[PDB]
Amino acid sequence: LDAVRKRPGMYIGDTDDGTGLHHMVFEVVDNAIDEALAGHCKEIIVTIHADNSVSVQDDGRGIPTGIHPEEGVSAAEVIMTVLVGVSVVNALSQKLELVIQREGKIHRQIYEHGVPQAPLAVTGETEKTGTMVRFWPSLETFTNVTEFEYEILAKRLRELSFLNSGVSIRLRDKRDGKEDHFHY
Ligand SMILES: Oc1ccc(Oc2ccccc2)cc1
Ligand SMILES: Nc1nc2ccccc2[nH]1
Repeated sequence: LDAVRKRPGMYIGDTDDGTGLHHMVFEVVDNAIDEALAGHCKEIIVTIHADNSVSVQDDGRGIPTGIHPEEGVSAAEVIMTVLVGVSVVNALSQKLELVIQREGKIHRQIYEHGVPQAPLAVTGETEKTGTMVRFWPSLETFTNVTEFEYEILAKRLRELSFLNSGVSIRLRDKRDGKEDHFHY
């Protein structure tokens, strides 16, 4: 991921005017919509947390967790660490936490600046399926505009709900309680 770290704006967009900051969310949402479309209930939830991290979750099948035969690490870690996709978001997040519910197990992993802190690990049992990512944009990269703007996210999620009919998209702001539900 060092090519991304060297020139973040070439991958995510302008890192000073808020463009790249909000594109971080959109790249994660792209992956969440993919996952939601492959499951039964087809809902994603985008949450702006009070510490200006964002989480994105889906109720799909779960990102695959088995060891990648050539890379020698979990498939999830391959997606997160091989190069626009969520690997760029990971590289530019001072922290990124993920949870995958799949085949009866809960799997968790934490990254800092794209670096895995331990291998993907089973932490418990579950009867649910789906994926969640919460990320803290790196304040070493994103300057000036560092806080998420609710309406910038809402405008894009609204567009996506028309294009991805039948996918339910909820947006929640824990800073001021504002919420929306886009479903076409
Ligand atoms: O709801 C989501 C959020 C992020 C997603 O992308 C991922 C990529 C690799 C591992 C985990 C997640 C997939 C689904
Ligand atoms: N603070 C900080 N910034 C980093 C960038 C790349 C890898 C590790 C890092 N720790």
